[PDB]
Amino acid sequence: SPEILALRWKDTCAHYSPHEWVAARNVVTANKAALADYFYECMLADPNAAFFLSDQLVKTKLHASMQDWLESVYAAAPTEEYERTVAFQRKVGEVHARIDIPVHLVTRGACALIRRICELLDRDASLSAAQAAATCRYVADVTMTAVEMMCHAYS
Amino acid sequence: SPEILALRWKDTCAHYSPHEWVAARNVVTANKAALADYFYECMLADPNAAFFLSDQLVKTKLHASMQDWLESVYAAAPTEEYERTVAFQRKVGEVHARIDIPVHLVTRGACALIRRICELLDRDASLSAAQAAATCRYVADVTMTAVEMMCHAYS
Ligand code: HEM
Ligand code: HEM
Ligand SMILES: [C-]#N
Ligand SMILES: [C-]#N
Repeated sequence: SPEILALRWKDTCAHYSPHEWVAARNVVTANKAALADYFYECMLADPNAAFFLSDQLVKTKLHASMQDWLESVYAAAPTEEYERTVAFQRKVGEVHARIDIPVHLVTRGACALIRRICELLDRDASLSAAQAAATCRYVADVTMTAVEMMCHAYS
Repeated sequence: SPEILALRWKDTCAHYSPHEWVAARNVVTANKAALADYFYECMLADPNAAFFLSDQLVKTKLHASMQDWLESVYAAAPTEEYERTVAFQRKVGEVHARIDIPVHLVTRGACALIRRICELLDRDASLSAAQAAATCRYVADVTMTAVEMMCHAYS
């Protein structure tokens, strides 16, 4: 049930302060196109992943949907839209399961996004050392939570 | 093939310097029992996960195997034992797939370990701010890589 899954999201985010939620959301919104670019560079360059993707599908649909996915993940806690976000993650998971996207590639995708966001946070001059470190831990937690809910469809 | 998967591990780690490999491996070896404790606290407390675990199995087998798993992951790059590590990850994945461990719980497990290791690195006074930040990015990369190879069994 989405109401149950919303608690898991809420609890995970409640480990951090709104300052981490905002620092993460700002770096993601300012770089969402560049994050989509990096995601599809990594996937299209591997033939095992490129097997499931066309250049047309990524150009006209997925590049934009990835940006929307990122905005949704980092908006959930600040806008208190937990139930709606987990419901969306659930449906995204159902799409991947239906067409047999290997789960190991989804985890690699999450890994690539966590890496690039945390690299961008390290460069963010507006944040202190402790602020950035807290934000990077939150990025890993919230991205992994999103991907966990995407992976419910595989069981 | 493990030789192919070893390249993926090598490439992922080659993004960082030996200083990140060593800082990560030291915090993990010094806290491996405490990391196992946190892992099994999180799993045994959730009834959906506790469904697949007995207190006896964790006490007498898995608590020790989790410590061994952690040591293996953070030894691979420093000891250049890439092929052996990926081969071990592959077999660990086969165990979980055989007994239908939900993949979403494995990702949650990886998330819990990444969080606690990065929290311990933040507290490590022997590291500078940039050193810790680089090490935390490596922890997320290498843990996620290990879990990716565990998840090959699910496809
Ligand atoms: C964490 C990683 C991923 C995220 C966040 C993600 C995100 C999404 C989203 C939001 C959609 C919905 C698009 C639409 O149907 O409206 C989607 C669909 C899709 N994804 Fe992913 N995805 C991920 C991993 C992957 C991987 C690894 C592959 C393949 C190698 C893949 C291939 C696809 C395909 C083929 C569709 C269906 C597009 C269409 O036919 O509608 N995705 N993904
Ligand atoms: C990233 C997460 C995980 C890691 C690193 C991990 C590690 C391992 C390792 C190294 C083994 C081999 C033990 C042995 O057979 O020699 C194992 C087996 C096993 N794991 Fe996990 N595991 C993870 C996730 C999970 C989850 C989420 C569950 C269940 C909720 C689970 C339940 C089991 C069970 C039941 C066995 C078989 C024990 C026995 O019958 O031999 N594991 N795991
Ligand atoms: C999904 N790209
Ligand atoms: C596997 N505990």
